[PDB]
Amino acid sequence: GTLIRVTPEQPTHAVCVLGTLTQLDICSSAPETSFSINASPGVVVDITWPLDPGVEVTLTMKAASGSTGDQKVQISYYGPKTPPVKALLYLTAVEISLCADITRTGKQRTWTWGPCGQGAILLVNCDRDNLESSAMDCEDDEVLDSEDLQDMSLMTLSTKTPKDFFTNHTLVLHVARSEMDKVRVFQATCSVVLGPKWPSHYLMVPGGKHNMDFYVEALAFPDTDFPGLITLTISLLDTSNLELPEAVVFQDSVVFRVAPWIMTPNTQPPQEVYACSIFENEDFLKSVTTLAMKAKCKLTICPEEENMDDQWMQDEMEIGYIQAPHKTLPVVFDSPRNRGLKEFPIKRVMGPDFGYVTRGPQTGGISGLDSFGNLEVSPPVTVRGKEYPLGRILFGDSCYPSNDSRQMHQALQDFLSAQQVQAPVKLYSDWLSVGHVDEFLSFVPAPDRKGFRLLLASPRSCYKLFQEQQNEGHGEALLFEGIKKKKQQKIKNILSNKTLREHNSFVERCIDWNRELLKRELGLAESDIIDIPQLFKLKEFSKAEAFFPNMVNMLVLGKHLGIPKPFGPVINGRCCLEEKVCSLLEPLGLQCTFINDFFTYHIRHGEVHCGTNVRRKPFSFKWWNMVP
Amino acid sequence: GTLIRVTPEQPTHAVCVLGTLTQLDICSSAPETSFSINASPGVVVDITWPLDPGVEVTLTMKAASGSTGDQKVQISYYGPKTPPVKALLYLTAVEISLCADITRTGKQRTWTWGPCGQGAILLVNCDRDNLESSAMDCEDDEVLDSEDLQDMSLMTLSTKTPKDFFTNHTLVLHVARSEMDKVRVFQATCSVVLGPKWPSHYLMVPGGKHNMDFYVEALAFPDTDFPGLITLTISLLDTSNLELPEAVVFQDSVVFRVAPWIMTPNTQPPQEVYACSIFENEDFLKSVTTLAMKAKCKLTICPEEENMDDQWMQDEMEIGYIQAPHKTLPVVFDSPRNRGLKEFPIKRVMGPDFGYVTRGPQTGGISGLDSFGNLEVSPPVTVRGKEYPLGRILFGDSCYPSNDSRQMHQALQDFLSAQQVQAPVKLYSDWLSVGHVDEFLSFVPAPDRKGFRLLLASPRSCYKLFQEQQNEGHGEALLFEGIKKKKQQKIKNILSNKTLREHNSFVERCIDWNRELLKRELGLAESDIIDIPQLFKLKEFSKAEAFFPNMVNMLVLGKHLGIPKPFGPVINGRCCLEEKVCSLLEPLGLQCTFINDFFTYHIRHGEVHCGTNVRRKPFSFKWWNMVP
Ligand SMILES: *CC(=N)NCCC[C@H](NC(=O)c1ccccc1C(=O)O)C(N)=O
Ligand SMILES: *CC(=N)NCCC[C@H](NC(=O)c1ccccc1C(=O)O)C(N)=O
Ligand SMILES: [Ca+2]
Ligand SMILES: [Ca+2]
Ligand SMILES: [Ca+2]
Ligand SMILES: [Ca+2]
Ligand SMILES: [Ca+2]
Ligand SMILES: [Ca+2]
Ligand SMILES: [Ca+2]
Ligand SMILES: [Ca+2]
Ligand SMILES: [Ca+2]
Ligand SMILES: [Ca+2]
Repeated sequence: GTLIRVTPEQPTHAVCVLGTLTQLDICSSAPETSFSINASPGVVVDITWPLDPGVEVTLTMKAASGSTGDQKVQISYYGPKTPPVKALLYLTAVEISLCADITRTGKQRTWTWGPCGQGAILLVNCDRDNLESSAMDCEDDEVLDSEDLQDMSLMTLSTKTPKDFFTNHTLVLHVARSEMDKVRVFQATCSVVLGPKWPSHYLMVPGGKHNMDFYVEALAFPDTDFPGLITLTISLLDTSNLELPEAVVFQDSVVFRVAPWIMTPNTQPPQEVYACSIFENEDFLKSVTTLAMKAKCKLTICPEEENMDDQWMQDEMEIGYIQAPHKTLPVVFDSPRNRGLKEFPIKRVMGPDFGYVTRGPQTGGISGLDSFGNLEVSPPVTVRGKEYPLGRILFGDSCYPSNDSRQMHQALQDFLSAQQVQAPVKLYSDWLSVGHVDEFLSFVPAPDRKGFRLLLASPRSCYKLFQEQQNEGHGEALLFEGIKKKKQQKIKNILSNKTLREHNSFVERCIDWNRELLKRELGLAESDIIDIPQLFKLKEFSKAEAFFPNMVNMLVLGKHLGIPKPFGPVINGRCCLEEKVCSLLEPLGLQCTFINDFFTYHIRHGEVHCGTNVRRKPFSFKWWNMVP
Repeated sequence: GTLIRVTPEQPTHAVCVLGTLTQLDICSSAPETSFSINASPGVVVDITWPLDPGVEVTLTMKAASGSTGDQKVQISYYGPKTPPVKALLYLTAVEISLCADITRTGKQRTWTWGPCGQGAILLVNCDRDNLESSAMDCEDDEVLDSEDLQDMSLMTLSTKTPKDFFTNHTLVLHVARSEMDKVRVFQATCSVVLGPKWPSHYLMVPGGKHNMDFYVEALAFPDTDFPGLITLTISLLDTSNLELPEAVVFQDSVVFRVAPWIMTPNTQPPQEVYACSIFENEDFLKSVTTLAMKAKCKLTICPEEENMDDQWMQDEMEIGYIQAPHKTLPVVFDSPRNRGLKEFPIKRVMGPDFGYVTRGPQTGGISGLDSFGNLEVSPPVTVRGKEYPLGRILFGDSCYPSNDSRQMHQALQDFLSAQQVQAPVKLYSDWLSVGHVDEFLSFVPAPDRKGFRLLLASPRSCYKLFQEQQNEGHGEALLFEGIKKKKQQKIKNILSNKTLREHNSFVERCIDWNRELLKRELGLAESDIIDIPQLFKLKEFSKAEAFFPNMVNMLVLGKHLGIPKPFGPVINGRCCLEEKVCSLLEPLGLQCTFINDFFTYHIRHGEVHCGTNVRRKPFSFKWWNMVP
């Protein structure tokens, strides 16, 4: 909006940017009734008229000016006995449009969510396209590679003005000091114009028709102190007066939203599997390699030289992605646990079209619940009307905070919440010794229902299984048959052990709490849930450990499952625990491969899921079309 | 929600909290068809029934139990040729309700805005009821005075259980580690139970009927890293097993929202006026004292001994308020400018039922735009449908950030935005030497329209005024008549000064920018706006100063106005600038008192508004009934 004050004493000169509201104040400086307006064909004047303040006179140009003051407006002040007196207004029309991908196709003043919403997307340039280097591309203020531009968002300044227009006018591009530390802008028309150091920059633009392309990168993900919006503004400045300060004639903006980090649940097709080569574990890696081949996945193994004897590939990282209309890339969330695998995410997971992010204190102040076996996501779900088309992040906690209770670090929690798009749900995992949600739950694909099943570890199911076997006459059947370096236990002695039953009743109560929590927060019914037979035992600090290899802690590669080999009671030639799991999962079209991880992973308090990790296909559903 | 697993082998014992959903799993542990349910009169069982997993059996008690397991449920498993087998369930019903003022009358699981919304209000205990002390009441972990409890929110735990119920159960009250630094909870049943040090506390509660009152205080206002919500939770713990860990049976919560700091516009009735006694300024203080008496306001004067020669009472502080259903108190926002008045807000503005808050760096890194003459609020307005019933905060900025541009510190900006309820609007004030929005705008009450008028300083109006006087033959009339220690200037020489006209055209352009900005963001029309004749001059760095005493910079005490005496051209016995202002404002029923502030305030680049401050009545509209 602009109000031009015309005067019969002196002629007025003004600039009009196309698509803006221009109005005239005719009365204030009028002499002493009545007035009439006559304008050149290029000016459309909407409103033989009385001199009354309330009469709105609005002007709109249709095209940009060829020369300065080429459009005219003439206001004639007259009266009953007064010859007309003329006030002149010389107009110069110009086009000044700051353009971006606001429709989100790859080509209001606010950013709005949803399929009918508007607002451009910005990716955090957190990968490393630069060949042979250490830092992320966004850590410096240069565009080192042409491929790097593919990660950036295009913004174009289009101008149509007279040839001499920028003799007396100047354009300045700017971003608030609040947001300058989170964005960098390069001029292509690459050299930096806006960034952490510079909040504003004078643009060198020639008169006539011109197009100036910019490439923009984000430097920070959404977080506690960053909602995730970045506004870039162009200002047209009148610099006609050599002694007076510059005056702003017109401002226009584009609002960018920084793309969130997004996780992928087990129901998303796998693309790449990760694992470690360690102590005598060659046969474990054979089984995983075969499983990866069956699921047609790329396979990456971290060797002992880089491992520092850290076998827990699940725990150091989580592989997610970031997504814009023009570019989608995987992004590794590096856990602050910083064990032997500390460098793996940095050295050769991060790279060309593979982003990096980390959170929390790096030198200490961490717990086991910061290991990313404690970080998972559900498949897409709808909870009492509200859609979660990218699912819901799940992470483990205590039921309330005490001196002995553990939590995932608040910096990690806050980051996950600030991504917004997978609204995190706190589960109860602190009753476990290790304390990870993957120790009692998993998700698998399914051909019916909601496209999945929630698997939960279940003492109830195992007691039921073992009692059925004893009822059928297999009381002597031995748990841990096949393991020569351990004392076997008969089904009858397992069932008669009152303390083991007490322990498992408490664990059942802990899992049941999570069951109902998941049913409420994911909108699940019992028909979505399958119980996996699993016994537990309480050890140090009354914390739960797996009695036999924790079968729910499995590697899910599409319909191919890598399940820990339980070494259960062999009845009719086969482990009754394997047969039970097969009977539950084979009807869903899942293929169960039981992997021997006993002396390699199990005895060190983890299983197949703990020893591996997976990169999965990003969702086809675009995050910005959600309404969180 | 809770799912109790019944069994014919062993009887089940369980607790049921009234108002919770309890269901039975009858099939999982059923022997081998059909089943029937019979329960005691206290148990209402909703659902001669087949053993099919999908059959929902839900139980609800009507009243709390007198003794442990006093309610019974009997599930009879039978078949075509099978005598019935019984599974027993012993139920204990208890009431556990955590109550607060969720309806906001002073007496879902989320906090919702609006008159049909729910959620309790928490005040930040930032005043000082403790007689003879320095710190705010919330800085320690004790309730020192009985009056202090009036600022706190009441929360009551009501329980109805068997007499021996807490032999095997325990209640724990807790708040997340995330929020514990922002709240403190005292047990009245005063001693602290939750706070910055303690996130949880075991409650000592006797069996039977009991009521436990708590008093809660907030320790922080809403801010960048604090949305303003605090959740307090009660957990019922099963401690029946001396070797097993405690197990959670039931959790319930109350969500508090911390009350925002709220400003009061000039259209709110004044209650107390502030000023300084300094160099020869006794006559200035007489005029203000008389004005305060006319508006029936309390008067507070900071003496020279405390001033340290700092006369700018407007700049060091802003007097707002905080509001809850049970308590409303004024709260002083202390500016970080920390000039001679540094201590005034701390020493005897803060006190009994007078809160304190401050923001920004205290030892340096500040600008003139952090002075609270640059912090104002509009009256209530509705902008294209959206109501702002508490108005909109206004503060001055530049049009874009450059090396020479100034801004209010981001910490102050962020705080104001985080209060949410008066959605701040950035204006353009940096063109002024001092740089304050009060230098070019004010608001006054009005009996018609929206209940107010926006006053804007206007060179246009003054040139028009002076030209009319010259046309009527008063060209010799002297600006600064009555001032013996300054050179007078004739109306004809003022009008013929081309450089003065150039300067004022630029200033007019700066004010016009704000005019349209205010029209858009406050929904104003021209009929809401009155121009006040005012000339300006550019000095150091081409920054604007008032040519004669800045009349818009006035003290607004209801219908009584304290306007700077312009000492304009005397025509027909009276200053033509005074007569013009009177002609504009007297029709609104405003009383104009022109105060001589020339050699006291004006020559030091400020006026009557700058030298004073006002505490005003809080809005009757309750902030929580807004939908921001
Ligand atoms: C399911 C899952 N993510 N598990 C990870 C938990 C296992 C590791 N284990 C160890 O650190 C450990 C335990 C005993 C002996 C050796 C080792 C080891 O050095 O790997 C954990 N607790 O984090
Ligand atoms: C309208 C308003 N809030 N004005 C405050 C601006 C005036 C003060 N003035 C001074 O600091 C000053 C200027 C010249 C000579 C002495 C003094 C003084 O020490 O008070 C400001 N610029 O903050
Ligand atoms: Ca770069
Ligand atoms: Ca890149
Ligand atoms: Ca790490
Ligand atoms: Ca790339
Ligand atoms: Ca994980
Ligand atoms: Ca206290
Ligand atoms: Ca108090
Ligand atoms: Ca201060
Ligand atoms: Ca009080
Ligand atoms: Ca103020």
